[PDB]
Amino acid sequence: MKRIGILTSGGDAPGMNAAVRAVTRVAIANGLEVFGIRYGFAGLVAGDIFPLESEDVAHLINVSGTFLYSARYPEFAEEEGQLAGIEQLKKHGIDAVVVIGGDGSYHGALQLTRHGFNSIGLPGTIDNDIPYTDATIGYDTACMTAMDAIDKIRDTASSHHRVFIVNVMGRNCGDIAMRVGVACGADAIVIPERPYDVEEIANRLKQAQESGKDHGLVVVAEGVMTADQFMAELKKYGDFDVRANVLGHMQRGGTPTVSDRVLASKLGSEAVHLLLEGKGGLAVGIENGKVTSHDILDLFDESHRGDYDLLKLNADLSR
Amino acid sequence: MKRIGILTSGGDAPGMNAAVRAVTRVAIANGLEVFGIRYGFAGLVAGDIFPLESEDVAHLINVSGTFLYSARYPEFAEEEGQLAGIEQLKKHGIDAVVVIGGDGSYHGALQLTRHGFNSIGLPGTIDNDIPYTDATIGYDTACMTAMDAIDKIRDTASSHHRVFIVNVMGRNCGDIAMRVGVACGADAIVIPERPYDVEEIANRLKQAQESGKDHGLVVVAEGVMTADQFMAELKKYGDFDVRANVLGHMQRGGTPTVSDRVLASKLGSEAVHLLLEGKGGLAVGIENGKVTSHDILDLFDESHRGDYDLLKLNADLSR
Amino acid sequence: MKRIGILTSGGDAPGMNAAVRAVTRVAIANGLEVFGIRYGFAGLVAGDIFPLESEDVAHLINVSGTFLYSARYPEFAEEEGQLAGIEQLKKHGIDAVVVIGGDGSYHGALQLTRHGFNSIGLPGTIDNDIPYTDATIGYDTACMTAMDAIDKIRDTASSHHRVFIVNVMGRNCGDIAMRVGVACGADAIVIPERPYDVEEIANRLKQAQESGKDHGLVVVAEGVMTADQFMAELKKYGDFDVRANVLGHMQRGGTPTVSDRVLASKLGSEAVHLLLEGKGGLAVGIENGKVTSHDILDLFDESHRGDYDLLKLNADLSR
Amino acid sequence: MKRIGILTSGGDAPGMNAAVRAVTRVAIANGLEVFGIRYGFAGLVAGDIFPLESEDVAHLINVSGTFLYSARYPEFAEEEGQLAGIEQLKKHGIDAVVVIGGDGSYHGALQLTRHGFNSIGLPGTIDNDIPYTDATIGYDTACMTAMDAIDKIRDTASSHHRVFIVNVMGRNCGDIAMRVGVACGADAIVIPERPYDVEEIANRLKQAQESGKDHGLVVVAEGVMTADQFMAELKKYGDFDVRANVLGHMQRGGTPTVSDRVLASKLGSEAVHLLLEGKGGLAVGIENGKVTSHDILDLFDESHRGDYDLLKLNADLSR
Repeated sequence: MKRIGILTSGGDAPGMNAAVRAVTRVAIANGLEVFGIRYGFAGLVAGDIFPLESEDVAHLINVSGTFLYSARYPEFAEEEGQLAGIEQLKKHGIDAVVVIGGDGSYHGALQLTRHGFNSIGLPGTIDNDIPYTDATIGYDTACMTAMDAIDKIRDTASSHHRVFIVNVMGRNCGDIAMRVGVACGADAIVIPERPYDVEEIANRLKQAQESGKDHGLVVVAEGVMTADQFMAELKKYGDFDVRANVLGHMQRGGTPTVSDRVLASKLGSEAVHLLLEGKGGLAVGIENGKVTSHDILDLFDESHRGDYDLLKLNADLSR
Repeated sequence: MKRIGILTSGGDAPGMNAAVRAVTRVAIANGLEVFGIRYGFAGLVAGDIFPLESEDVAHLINVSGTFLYSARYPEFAEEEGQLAGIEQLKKHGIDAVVVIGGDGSYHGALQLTRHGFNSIGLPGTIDNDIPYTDATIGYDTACMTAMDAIDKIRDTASSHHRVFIVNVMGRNCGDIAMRVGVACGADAIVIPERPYDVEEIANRLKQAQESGKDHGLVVVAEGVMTADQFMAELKKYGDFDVRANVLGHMQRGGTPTVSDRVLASKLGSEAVHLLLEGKGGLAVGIENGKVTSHDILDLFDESHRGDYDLLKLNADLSR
Repeated sequence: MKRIGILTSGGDAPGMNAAVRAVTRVAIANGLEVFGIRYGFAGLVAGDIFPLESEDVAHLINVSGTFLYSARYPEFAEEEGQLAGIEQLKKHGIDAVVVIGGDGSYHGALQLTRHGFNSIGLPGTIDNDIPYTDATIGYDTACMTAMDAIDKIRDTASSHHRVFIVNVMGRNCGDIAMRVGVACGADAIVIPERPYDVEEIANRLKQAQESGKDHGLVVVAEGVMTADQFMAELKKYGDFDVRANVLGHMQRGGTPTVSDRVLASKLGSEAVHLLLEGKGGLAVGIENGKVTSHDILDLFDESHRGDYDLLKLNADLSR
Repeated sequence: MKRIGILTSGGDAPGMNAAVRAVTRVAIANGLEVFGIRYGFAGLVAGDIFPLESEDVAHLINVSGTFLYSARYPEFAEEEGQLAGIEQLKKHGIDAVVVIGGDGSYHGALQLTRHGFNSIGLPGTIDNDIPYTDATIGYDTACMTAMDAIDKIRDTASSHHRVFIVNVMGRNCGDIAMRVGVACGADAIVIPERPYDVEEIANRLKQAQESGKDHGLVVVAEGVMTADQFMAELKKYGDFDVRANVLGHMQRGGTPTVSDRVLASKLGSEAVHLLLEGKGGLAVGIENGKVTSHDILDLFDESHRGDYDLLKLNADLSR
């Protein structure tokens, strides 16, 4: 193995750039040549591939987004795109690929591996929705973005004795909602993985109101329903002074946190090392607070488990 | 004059607390006793009035919201509420009132003044929509809140070559939209005070796309239409890769900026000084970069003028 | 057990308030009465003890510092202070105490336990210098504070092709320095736990300069030497364009991060639960990414192990 | 006039990039060709001059520092460097120059103008120390950087009933200190332009202590003395629980605020317009809240006047 490729795929996340940096620099420290692949698997098929020198990854560690760009490509799942991407890989002498993205992009890493181009999946997504990892790159930053936004909501809610219903991101995963909900002392948190009871939430808010609390907050994972939809259901059970906000795509951006930058650096390094020892078809992540890797095949049979105990904890904390 | 009251009215804004602090401390430095009035004119009528000692305004300068609370009161405009509030004022020996709020609350300051309780209006609102002032307390902070959020939107937009349509607050005023739009290099800014042309905006975005720009941004004042509504109109004129976000009530909260804290302190001090020299029925603000005051009556005949030249400037800057 | 006390001891840290909140609310949810103890063990001896109602811990989760205050007390280690504190405990009917602080305060938790007042140590310190825990409350926030500050240093360094030597906090622990160093792409990191070589660092900086890098950064744990002292040594080995900054006590403050707020909430809850099951003399923390507890006695025989592999990682990343 | 040059000179400041952007885009909108000049007057003499296309100023508005770099050049004041820079200007067909920097760099703009290359000075410095302007680009951001840092200091000070002495930047100007001091409720502010009295400050702190205040803060402009030096003098007049911090070069960096980005955009545009109407030897800035320009010669006879009334205001606010 002499040359490696890097691509970012799926929805961008803060810290992707730190991962590209880490892969590039650890690879160059081990005698490898590095190539950037733009627009994910889309540019792979198009042949948007270029040499990445060590100097080319300067001033990136603190930068959000992906400087390589990301773009969706359905035909890469099919043999048409596979072969076209592979021909492009061969054209540039690339032997192996690091794929930075969500578990969706891991499919492409596996297909590449099966065609003789060993590949590693690296978790870059805000959602933390990948099996066998407790963290994905971008997740901590999204949580901070949402927390800071909801802190501001709590300021205005408190001045006015208002209840807010707030959508956070997550896709079909409730991890952002639970973590941000606890961090922002939400009265209730509503997620796809665990049952919720609108009437019970209404009762919580009523009791809090009676106890003199000057604000209310329900954090609703976007995967359940919109804030507007939840607010409408809530209003059936009581007369509340309530507003609904949807935080939106700000959760995908911003300079990556200390945790995201370090996580991206650890995982990028691990990916290169796995490749150096002749491994492929692996996804790297965090288990039991340490860096681990698994066959991508094994992830496709499993589901992400979030920290659902946070709901029980917040049940005590919300008064 | 021996005793003064303070109330916050209308939608809260970052820096209201710094204003209460400034009024309280400058009044106490001049031998006056100070009383807090909770829930704006609502608590005035209810008699929610208490002594504010100098120690009671510690640890407030950096705190968002209003610790006195704000709450709407229609009946205070009428003679029913006026007399009830006045009786409450007399009950606590209060001679004068500082009213911190939007130009809507200035009505109450004037009515109070007409009844022998000299009052000063102090501009506390994020919207910057008050005649004869170039700044209101909360405006700079809202602009920062919106800028930081839209910076994050620009990060994710750029990774994906996406156009974003983004609503910012302002009520019926375009000041936030223009200032934030320029600060975030929006392709176009859409405000209530000046005509806009969806087809022309579409042409801007098309040209930018052709020139290789990797993101688009239209900042739409909430006073024009929703981001969803603008996006729908835009899609008529071209096929864009576009999303729509509404920033929401986060713009009302957050720790006040250096400018908001200093502005609140200057204006609070000015209010007390005006009262000391036996003035009433005045609103304080900023003109030609300095602190000024005007008869509240004069504001009711005028309209806020924003810096519309920013649209012409941004016309050159957006490529 | 019917009544519990809470105190914060040692240097304050962001998230202490979230811990008091979590202890108070989880205790009240389990039928316990809660009492605040001000000024750590100092106020314990003075008898500065008061009832903490559930409403009294509202609007605290996002607040830095400790609202109970912290203050040093040498005589509490001695039997004089112990007995005096115990008499005060008995005076208020308190059966058990949660001690939020550094491993130094754990001594007091143990002494209390030995006198029939079961106590739990909870790690509140920015330094992450406690045995058997991978995280202390305040650590993530300090890391963010330092990262954000050093990002700004990197901006100005880059405009001017300057090298910066920067002290971060940590006491005698290098954890902040390593984590922040990696997050800010330092050319070198200098810590008390592992050898460093000024000449080698000078060589790194020289090579980087030759390669066209427009900034330099050495992160020096305060536990090694001052930035001024390091800069002086560095200047012996080369002629550098260099400045030295000491970040200072800002690292101790600021609103706690999402991780610190959740960590404080988990650990506060765990402390209450341990007490409910009749345990005492335990310190709670994080091992293998999960909440654990250990006999305080066992910590006194051990040393904190930091993630020193970060130095090897950063060796590759720094070019 | 067909071609214009842009350079940044002196200490960098957040918003310089927004100014380069604004100059470049407004110039291109008016049919001019634009050239970047690197390393200030140093690269001008070296001939580090290149074409700046409109696309080349994308993704700069939010970026700190100067992407063109800044670097000191003594010989440009002399006729040796002047002629060499001029020959370089002629080599690239450049007719006029926008100089972004401190009033020190304005000397170079004037010399250029005298040699037939009309030039405009644009205020880029954090210090706000330029005659005939109430604001310089970078000033608001530095104030925010210092405010946010000192807020954190106030958190830790309050937990411990500590007094902090804190140096902020400013060079020989007290503007940052006064503005930040008021914004952070300093007990006292110490600046070069107005007398201070250490004994009186000590008395303030003593009285505050007696009144139950849980923190102290003295903001000392770096132009007076170091925080260490002030603390030493203070300790003569009383026994205080005191620490000293120097904020340092973080004040020079960070993403520019909404005000700095808009200010840079207005002033950059104004510079281009002045050049278009055949003007030269002018410095642009803010007076009476509006954009103005003056002969550079006139600035050399005047001194910056800061808002010293803030000291009298803070005298009332500090209790």
